[PDB]
Amino acid sequence: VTAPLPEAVSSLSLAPTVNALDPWVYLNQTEVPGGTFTVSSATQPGSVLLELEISPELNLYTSHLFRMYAGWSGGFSLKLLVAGNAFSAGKLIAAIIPPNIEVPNSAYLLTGFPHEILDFRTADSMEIIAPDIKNIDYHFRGDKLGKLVVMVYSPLRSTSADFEIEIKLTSAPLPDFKFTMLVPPIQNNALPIWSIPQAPPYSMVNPRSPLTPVVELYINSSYATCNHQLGRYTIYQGAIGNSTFNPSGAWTATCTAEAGSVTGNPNWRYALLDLPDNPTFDPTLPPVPRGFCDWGSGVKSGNKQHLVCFTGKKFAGGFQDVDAHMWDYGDNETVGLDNTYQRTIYISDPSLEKDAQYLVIPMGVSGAANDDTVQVAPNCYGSWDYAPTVAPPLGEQFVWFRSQLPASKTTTTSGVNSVPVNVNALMSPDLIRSAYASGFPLGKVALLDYVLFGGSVVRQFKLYPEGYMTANTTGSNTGFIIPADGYFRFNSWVSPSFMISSVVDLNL
Amino acid sequence: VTAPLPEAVSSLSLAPTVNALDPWVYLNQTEVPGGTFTVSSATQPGSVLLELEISPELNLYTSHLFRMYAGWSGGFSLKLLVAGNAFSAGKLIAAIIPPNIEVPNSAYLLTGFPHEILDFRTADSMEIIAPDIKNIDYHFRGDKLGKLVVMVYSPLRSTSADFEIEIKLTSAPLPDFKFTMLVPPIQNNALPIWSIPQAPPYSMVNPRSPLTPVVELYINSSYATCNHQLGRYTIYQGAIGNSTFNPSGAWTATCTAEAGSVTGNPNWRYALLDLPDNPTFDPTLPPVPRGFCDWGSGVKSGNKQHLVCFTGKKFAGGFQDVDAHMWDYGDNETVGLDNTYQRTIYISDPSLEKDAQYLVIPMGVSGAANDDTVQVAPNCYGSWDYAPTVAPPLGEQFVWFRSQLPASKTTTTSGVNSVPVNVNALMSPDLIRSAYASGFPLGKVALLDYVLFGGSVVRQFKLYPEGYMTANTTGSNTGFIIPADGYFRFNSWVSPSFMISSVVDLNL
Amino acid sequence: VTAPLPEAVSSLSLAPTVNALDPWVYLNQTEVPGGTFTVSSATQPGSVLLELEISPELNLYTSHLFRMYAGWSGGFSLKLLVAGNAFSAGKLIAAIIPPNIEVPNSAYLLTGFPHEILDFRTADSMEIIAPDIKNIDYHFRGDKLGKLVVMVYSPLRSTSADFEIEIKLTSAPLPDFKFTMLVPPIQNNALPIWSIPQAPPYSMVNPRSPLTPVVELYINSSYATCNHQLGRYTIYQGAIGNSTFNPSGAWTATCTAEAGSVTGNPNWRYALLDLPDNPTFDPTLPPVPRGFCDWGSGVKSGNKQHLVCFTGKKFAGGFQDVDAHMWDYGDNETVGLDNTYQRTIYISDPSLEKDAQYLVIPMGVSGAANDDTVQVAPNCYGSWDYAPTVAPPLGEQFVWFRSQLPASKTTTTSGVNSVPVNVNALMSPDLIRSAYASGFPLGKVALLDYVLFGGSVVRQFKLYPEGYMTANTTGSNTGFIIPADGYFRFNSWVSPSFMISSVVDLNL
Amino acid sequence: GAWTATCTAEAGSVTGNPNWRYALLDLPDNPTFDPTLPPVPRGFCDWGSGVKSGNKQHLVCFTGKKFAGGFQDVDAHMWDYGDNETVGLDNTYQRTIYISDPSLEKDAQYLVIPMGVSGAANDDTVQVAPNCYG
Amino acid sequence: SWDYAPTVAPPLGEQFVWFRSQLPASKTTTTSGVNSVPVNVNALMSPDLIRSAYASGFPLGKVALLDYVLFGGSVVRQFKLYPEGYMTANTTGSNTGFIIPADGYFRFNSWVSPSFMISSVVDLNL
Repeated sequence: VTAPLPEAVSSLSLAPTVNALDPWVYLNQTEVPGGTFTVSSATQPGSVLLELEISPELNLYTSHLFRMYAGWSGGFSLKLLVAGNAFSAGKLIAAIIPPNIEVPNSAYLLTGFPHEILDFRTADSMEIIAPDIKNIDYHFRGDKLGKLVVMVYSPLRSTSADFEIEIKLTSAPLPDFKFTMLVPPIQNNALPIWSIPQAPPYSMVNPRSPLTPVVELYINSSYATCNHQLGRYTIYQGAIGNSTFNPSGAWTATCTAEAGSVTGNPNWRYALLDLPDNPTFDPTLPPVPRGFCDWGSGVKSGNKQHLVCFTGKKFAGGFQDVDAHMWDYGDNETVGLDNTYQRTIYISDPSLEKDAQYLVIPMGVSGAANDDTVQVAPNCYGSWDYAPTVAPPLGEQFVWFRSQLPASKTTTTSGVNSVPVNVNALMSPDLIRSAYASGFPLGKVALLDYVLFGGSVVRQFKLYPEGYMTANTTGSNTGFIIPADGYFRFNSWVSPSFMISSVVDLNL
Repeated sequence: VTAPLPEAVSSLSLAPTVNALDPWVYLNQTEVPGGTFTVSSATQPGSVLLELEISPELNLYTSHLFRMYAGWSGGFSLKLLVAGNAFSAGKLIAAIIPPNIEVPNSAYLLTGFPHEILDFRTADSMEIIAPDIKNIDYHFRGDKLGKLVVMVYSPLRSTSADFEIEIKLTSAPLPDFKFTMLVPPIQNNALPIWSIPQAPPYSMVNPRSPLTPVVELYINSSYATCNHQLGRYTIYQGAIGNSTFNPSGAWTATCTAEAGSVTGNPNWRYALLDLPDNPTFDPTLPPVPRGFCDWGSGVKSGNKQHLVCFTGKKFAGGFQDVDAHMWDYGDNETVGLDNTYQRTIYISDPSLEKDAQYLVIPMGVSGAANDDTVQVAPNCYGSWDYAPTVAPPLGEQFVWFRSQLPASKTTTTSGVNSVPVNVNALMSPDLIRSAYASGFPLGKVALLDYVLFGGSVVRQFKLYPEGYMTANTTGSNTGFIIPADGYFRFNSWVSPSFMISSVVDLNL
Repeated sequence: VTAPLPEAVSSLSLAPTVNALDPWVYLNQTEVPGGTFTVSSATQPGSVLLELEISPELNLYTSHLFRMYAGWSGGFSLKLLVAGNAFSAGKLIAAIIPPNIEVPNSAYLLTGFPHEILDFRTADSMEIIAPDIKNIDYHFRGDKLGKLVVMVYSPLRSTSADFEIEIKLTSAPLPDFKFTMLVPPIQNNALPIWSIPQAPPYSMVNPRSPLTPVVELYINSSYATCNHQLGRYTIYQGAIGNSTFNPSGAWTATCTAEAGSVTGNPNWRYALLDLPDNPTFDPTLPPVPRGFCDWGSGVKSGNKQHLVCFTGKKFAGGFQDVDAHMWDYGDNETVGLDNTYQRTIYISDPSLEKDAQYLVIPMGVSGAANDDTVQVAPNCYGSWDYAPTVAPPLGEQFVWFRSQLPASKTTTTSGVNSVPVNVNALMSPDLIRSAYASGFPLGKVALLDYVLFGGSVVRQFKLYPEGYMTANTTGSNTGFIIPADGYFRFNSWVSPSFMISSVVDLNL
Repeated sequence: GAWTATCTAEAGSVTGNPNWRYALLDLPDNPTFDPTLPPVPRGFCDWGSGVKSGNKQHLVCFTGKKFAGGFQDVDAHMWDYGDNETVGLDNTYQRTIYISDPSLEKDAQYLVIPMGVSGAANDDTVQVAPNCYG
Repeated sequence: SWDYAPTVAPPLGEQFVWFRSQLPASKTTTTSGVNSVPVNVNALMSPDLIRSAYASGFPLGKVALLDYVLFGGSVVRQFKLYPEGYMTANTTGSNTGFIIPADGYFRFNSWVSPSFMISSVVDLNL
């Protein structure tokens, strides 16, 4: 047992009611909800592996109990479960950072705090006292709290074949831990256990193609980034970018004429998408109708690939002569309009008269368009809140929701022709629903089991709070097949640096 | 003494661990989940108003604790809160029913049980001790339990004021209540408090029209019934009928045309809808693709109204010449094929040659069809489990998610012309998705607050577990309007016969 | 026990000085400032009727003491006085919300908090102990405090008597209440009791007509809204819009004429109003001189009605040939210039040569203009902070300070001829000047008694902090008359939704 | 590093001065031209040229046109903020400026390096920066 | 609605073991016949061995691990018998048409979970 910083029992003379815990909760060491992380030979020294707020969320039982209490006090006893080996050597630093103190980014500064050196040879079953640092009698909710920071002090080197050390924190509240002021169990602390509803992926809507069911989970080695503005959801503020919770209802939009015809291609006539949610033309608001298509065609393209939509003239209570026209974003001559997620679009049709309002229902792509072209969304500019570009941690690849858009063949001069194309989305809104219904632990990542074939095959994915799933993969593959008939099972909360033990073999 | 049956304190000698409670849980009283019901002169004599099992679910705090524990023992102290005035001439009897004893339907017989009788005019809570009647040391989950039964001892005869009397129950565990065998806090029982994610109704998909957003909550006195196969979601057995959790992804279907036509005219070529999920054509399985359109046309109505869909020849990799055509169910003469939710349809075009697949995207309703025709779905007759026809309780009306279908006007003779029409959905899957994560208490109905204009106007609905919401109405209306920009708030769990205090006046 | 949450007595070990109270302050009970609200069947379900922070402001005596002291500690004992009769079928719940806990909108959730439930029919005060929930030794000013929240546990369902139920709170400090650190008795918090100087309304200046005395308090059902820039004074941010505390001194303005006229006729020479307080012409700053006239003329109304002002050539040291001329805002055709509160005006005379300053003294209204036209002020569109358009709560009507403008008749052709008209002011600065010295409690509305004929007739108004007074009215009237020779008396602080008992019958 | 800026040329000139061709400064940090963001490039010249003094004083900048991979025909030209007359945007720190030369053609990109004052400007008039609005 | 035998499949990684019999053909030389063709018939499970299992019964819920002894000891094949009435074996390869002699006899080894992996894996590739 080592205590870097002494525990001060906080009397609790000012507490209205001192609510004692079940005495058996003190005697049972329970895995920390989120205190699971992996050290590998590729882990850079001085990298933070675990940031834990010293709070009732360090223990499963206390995390569940905290939803009924307005206050708390007392520290925790932490036990290291280090699945080490006989061949690896390395150091870990576990520092106690008092509240209102910023966490440093280097081990040199981190050794200034009260800390303990953890050597993988003898770190197993070592007890860490997590003190409750406060100048007040008991904590309320939302107060600043001390941190537990675990950093790589010496990189994990092995005298033999490389092994990844898996470390799990196990906790038990110290006997001085107490709760105060019973309140209804609807408090804001995230549930220690997240119960994902039993629902297969193929029953979820594809945000970037609502009309087409998702028939596959897709992994590509070449999709190192995602810049989509559709199918972007977060635990904190829900739908972000241009995403919506009803992709099908927000798929159709309308545009108005401009009296312009594109410099170079007379048949291409511009259009200005109307913004019912942005009628004041606010630059800080999305310059695109909510949930509108964000498919990509390319840069300085148009003679070889476009987007295909159903276009009609609204006359009265409906639309006139809806036919598959051929459209694209912006102009084709300037950066900032071409390949830009903004208001201006052009539709290839000779008859687009003054100030008329035209229905737009994107349906596919034409010409030399490819899966890679539609994968990359058009860029976003301006001060409006758009979804940032995201990338998976090295060694992990995004898991996509893949759909099969059918082509549209025309045998006449009316309408255009489309090419079959696959469209991928980061996340369906259906999975995130219960996720932000229950919430995520601060800074933690949901580890999900994708149960397949009734349990014989189980894939493990990391669901980040930013709204994407990554999978630990080996080798390279331009496309990986994963059945969409399985379902997601919640495994545990892990740090974002955690490495999934089960690795998908891409080169199969 | 307010304890008709004394508490039998269990020694808990067989309990592996005796887990004490927070001592303040005993001292404070809490509302009983699902302990709300109403009485009036219209209450049927001999009816049981409330059957409550004596369990940790009686109290919010004990219910939250019980998820952590395998076993429990001890009784509860209950208080009856009767909201009546000096005109409420009647008597209420609350009785404790031991396990394995049938509940009689006479208060005169209930007097034989340990009971208390309270007047509706009393403004003071009536306290009743609910002992834990058991022949075992402590309870596990799924045991026979004693029941609290509340009946009308003396009927309400005062006709001057026929107002509903809301009655609440409020409970606290007895000092001998204990828990045993700390376990992970995950359970199948419904959470006492359900939290809707505050998603506005217009952000919810319309199951019967995925492409069009919900713009309205709809009240119609004339409907009074619903026989739909889309938008039918139950809390217990999930989506029922032909409903889908991804209505947009299952909206499109495919059919095969055979050499034939309706006997009336040859233009209506017979098409046979294919069943990807029912390839064996089993009668016990649905005869239509999952999530396919269930709009109604009428009886023998093919000569004056139809449905309009986007259809095209299934070429290689896509579809050929997708244009708006005219279609309906079965044929126009025989029953049940006309107005029947089954596999055979006809497409109003001569181009269907034979044995060829054709896309079907229902988007139409044309001719003399109106809201009433599309409201009544085609009938079901097969041995498959179709969604039953449901009706609201007397004095209550369905509230519908309403969407506006734009017309498909055509000047050229290539396509068909449709008529604007409104389509109603019994329930959106987005609302029920939150309910699945929480679940409903058995035999209980969620009372929901629908707040509008920042809380200035609050509409109250009852969300039945069968998958519909209802509200009290006065008078009759042909399309009462409720804005869809509010958000749903959970009020409490109420009995299915609960009469909502707030009334929607339809004569405005 | 009437103490759901026990008092935690602070040792006050950290207090530099512990200052005892008058022992008789504990023993006597006093009305809570701002602890008055009403309920009825029209109360929206889930609404919070009163949020009271547990502070020395709960009691008049302790509030007066607290101005002398830097710190305080200890709780309060509160009594609920419900003014209901035997027909009031309902339940009220008062709950203690610990600091940093959000307030739920369900009584069923409120039962989880330390609470008490009382019936509306009880004629006895319900006592609730309000503990001082704190994790610190004692409170300073500006700390998070526990809150008393009162909600409707059971809605009022008895429709026979739909009378408002006034509910009062009365408090006394608990015996452990203490003060610390004697300080000079000057504070920014509002005084619990406001004393109007009894100045009669006719002694108050009319902001929209300084030269004419207020002769009437005006009720008009048809107005129901107010968009004015004069007479707009708020308790918090002082005078808003273009209002001034010295309306007479800011009434006159100056304009510069340019070579131009309205396209219709050349007699309406354009004049550009100068901005002494906005010489940089900043859009975020007002486009009119402070306190300038905001009477309305209409839309395109220049051909039939105008405004009349005293104007003259600005000579050296004074003004040349000051005579009554005709003027209006903007021009007569475009929007927004006509009926727009902005900088450009026209003067109906040919004598304006160019680039010359001219006095402007609005005193007119001529042509077909009436009370209704002058009531509706010109609109505002700029980025400057204009006074928002306010409306009274439903069932309540504005009361206006009314003045009579005498006509300016001319027999000679030198001057213009006006029409008598009445002008209303939302609020006189004289009344609000007293309120500034005292201030309003946050989220509270001053209920004022307007006594007439030596106290025989008392009219009750609600002075909102936004700067208007309202009264309950039955029926509709086109100019109900209230004498202006009374004086205002402060009754109490009430919630903004408080329903005044005394009703002004407009159908007389 | 921020002293140099580029402007976009548009048709039209200040009334009465056909050679005072209108120019529109580029905003690399404000591509959508949000009013919350500055309507000028960071660190651009804020020298004063008088209230309405285009007739008697101006600002001097080196002006060229970016032919390809650089600017060509860079020479000292005559420029000022706003367009005279309207106080809303003249003597103001807004986006729009004018450059006093006829050869300017639209819509080309032009280099601007403010380097001096020409007509009658003294220390006092350059001391007072143009007003800022918004 | 009648209670027909549900369609069953072996858990992934192991295949069914069938009782195979050779059905002879019925040739005809006159016009009174139909001239049948040789064919093999496979059945999931013989009734009598399940009957033998009825007397003892299966522990709930476990599957029986059976040793199939060939010609006095080695080689001993190892199968799993499920209570639903089918018998499986871990396999490597495809070998559509693998043959195991029917001269052996079954010998009970132990009770195992349905998800148990048989240590003895038969190599399909001949």
